[PDB]
Amino acid sequence: NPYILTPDLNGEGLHIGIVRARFNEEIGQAQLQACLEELGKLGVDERDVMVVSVPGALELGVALARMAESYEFDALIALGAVIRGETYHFEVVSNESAAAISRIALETGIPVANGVLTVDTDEQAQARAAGKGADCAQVAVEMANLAAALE
Amino acid sequence: PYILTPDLNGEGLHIGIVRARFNEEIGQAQLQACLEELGKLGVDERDVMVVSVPGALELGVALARMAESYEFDALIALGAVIRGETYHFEVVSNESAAAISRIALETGIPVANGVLTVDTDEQAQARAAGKGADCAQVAVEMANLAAALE
Amino acid sequence: NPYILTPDLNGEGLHIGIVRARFNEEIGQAQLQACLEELGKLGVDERDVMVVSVPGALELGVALARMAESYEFDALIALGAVIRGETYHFEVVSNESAAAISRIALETGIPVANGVLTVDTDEQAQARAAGKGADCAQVAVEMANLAAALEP
Amino acid sequence: MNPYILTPDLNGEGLHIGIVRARFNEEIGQAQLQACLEELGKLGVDERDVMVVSVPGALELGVALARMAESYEFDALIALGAVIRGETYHFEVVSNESAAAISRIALETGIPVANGVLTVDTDEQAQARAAGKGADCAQVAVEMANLAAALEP
Amino acid sequence: HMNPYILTPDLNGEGLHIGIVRARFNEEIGQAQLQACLEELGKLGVDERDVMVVSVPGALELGVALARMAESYEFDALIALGAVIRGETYHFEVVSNESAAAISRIALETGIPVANGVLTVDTDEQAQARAAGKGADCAQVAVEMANLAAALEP
Ligand SMILES: [Cl-]
Ligand SMILES: [Cl-]
Ligand SMILES: [Cl-]
Ligand SMILES: [Cl-]
Ligand SMILES: [Cl-]
Ligand SMILES: [Cl-]
Repeated sequence: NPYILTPDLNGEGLHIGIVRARFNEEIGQAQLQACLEELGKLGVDERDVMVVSVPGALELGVALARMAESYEFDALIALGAVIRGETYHFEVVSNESAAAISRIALETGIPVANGVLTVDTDEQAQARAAGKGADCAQVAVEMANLAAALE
Repeated sequence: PYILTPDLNGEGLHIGIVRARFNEEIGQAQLQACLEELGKLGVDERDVMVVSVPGALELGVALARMAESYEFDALIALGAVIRGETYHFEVVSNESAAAISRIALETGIPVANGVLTVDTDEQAQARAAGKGADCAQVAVEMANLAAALE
Repeated sequence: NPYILTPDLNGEGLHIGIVRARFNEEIGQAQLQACLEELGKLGVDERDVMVVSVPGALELGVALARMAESYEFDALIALGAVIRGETYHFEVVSNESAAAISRIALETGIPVANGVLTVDTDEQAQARAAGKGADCAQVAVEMANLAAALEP
Repeated sequence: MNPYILTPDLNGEGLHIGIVRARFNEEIGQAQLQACLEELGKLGVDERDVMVVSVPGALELGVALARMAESYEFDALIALGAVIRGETYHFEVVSNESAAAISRIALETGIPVANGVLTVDTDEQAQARAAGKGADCAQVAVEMANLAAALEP
Repeated sequence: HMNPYILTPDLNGEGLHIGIVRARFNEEIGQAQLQACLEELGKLGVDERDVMVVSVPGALELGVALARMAESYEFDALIALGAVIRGETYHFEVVSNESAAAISRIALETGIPVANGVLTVDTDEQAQARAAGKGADCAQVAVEMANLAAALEP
């Protein structure tokens, strides 16, 4: 019987930062609403959440990095959609955006929820946008509280 | 040629566990097999900590904070990445493994990679218990191997 | 209604650095013309923009890095085209050039627009050159302003 | 042109070599190591200057080589083992990460690390390459250890 | 319109110090590259007394050599030569990826341009067709980029 930390989905008093990659506009918009309502449903106050926008997923890294450095946020959320087109640009954007999100969380200690879809079709992104947005709100809240522990 | 001999001895070691809950049943089977093997090696139930994160992408931040505290001789990563419909499988598989590798290299804390990267739920089920036990065997040996080399 | 920062596409007073990988020259030149024209439309002064060129995408990293380190530029732009040929060289050039662009922006804090095409055919590069050049101007301007809001 | 051309130096005399062996695929690793030590001695390395360690798998090579490199007790390091494709993407994960760690350690500490980890599709391919790969890693470690010493001061 | 400052390429090797590392595996290919590379370097004005040439067994060993040479800051630019030719195993992908990543990483961290002259092809026949051209190209890249770094050092 080992000491088992229980997940804490209690947004009360957490400061959450959100960055939305706008490309595939309709997809990003659906994610954000599902994310914000779940944040409020989880206990996050509208006054403790900031939302910013970037043209595309490759620009997420520089934005999320600056917010992590401010240390004003307990956790961050990355939103957006990369939809396969005709070229190897899909694999590049998918790899680099995911790696940057991963790297920021590791070096600054600020959890970053990876809500960036990497899909083949608009239909796949539409089916996942709202659900993944809600999941990203849950991941940010739990991982922010998990970060406060272990400190 | 001096040949360091393997040392499989939990014996009072503090081992940290992070479990990605996605594909929950798989993670629980790994954790059950993992703790059982840890005790079989001599790790005290009060000296091993277990933490949970939603998915494999959240392992990096959890394992990282635990490693920096230097409270643990070795770490264990558990969870399962099962191929679905999208390139998300390759992303989660690559980044989760890269973080586990990176935390071990930079911090000196060995991290057993118990994250399955499989194509089907059936493959994860066939391997869950075996890989959980192996991560206990790797975590114990690598914690001890660090001491002979520190 | 959470505080929602709105995009700022106002180039006025911004200093932009541009690095153009010349291999597949016609594509790089089309991107540069579309990029500069869009920069001016956003309010960037022609006297505040520097343009340098390198033989290929693998040489972008070292040039962009020195420009970022000088901290003379609010944002940087990488232009060029990697077109699949006969060998794994395509995957190597595409991966490493993109990875360096990401790493420079992450570590120095200066946004770098990734305008390097990674395509299979010359026709694909031609169809995308002008749009990607102009898009890189919009990304550089917007992200330079976005960085300023978080700098203090 | 007649530029100065540094010539390879394959004179192990007095070199201290560290070895880390991934035990998974047992027969492959020892066949590599026996071939490796035999070639090291043929190159002039004394048996008293070589240390040998074992790890469960290739993914644990990185942390072990890292502790040895940080000590700066070794002129060059060698990583041995075999990754044989099975049924899952695990083959690519182990192959990529283990090689990347070997690469990163050599760059950051300046201590060359010979990459002796095979990445093959079948046991038969691993067997065909095991013996040659042990010897090749000895020639790489000795030569690259001396090349670091030249470029040193 | 927009007529910004356009720094123009400088292909004048005169007074540049170039370091070269040649991965010997596939000997004939690497040597064909080196001769084409030295011949082009001299054509650009680089003195044979300002060029150093070193050797490594393979591309996986390029990184550690190039890194030590770059740290000395005795060289205005570096060149990596060699060939990785696909065989029977995933070793081709590993060697191609890691050697290229190290070459890229050294240029970023030290500021010393490193020309990637490592071919990554499927057949010896492709390597033969490219050896001389890439050797000459790495001479032009090293010279031009050495001068471009100097223009940005101020
Ligand atoms: Cl950072
Ligand atoms: Cl807009
Ligand atoms: Cl940098
Ligand atoms: Cl290190
Ligand atoms: Cl030219
Ligand atoms: Cl370095």
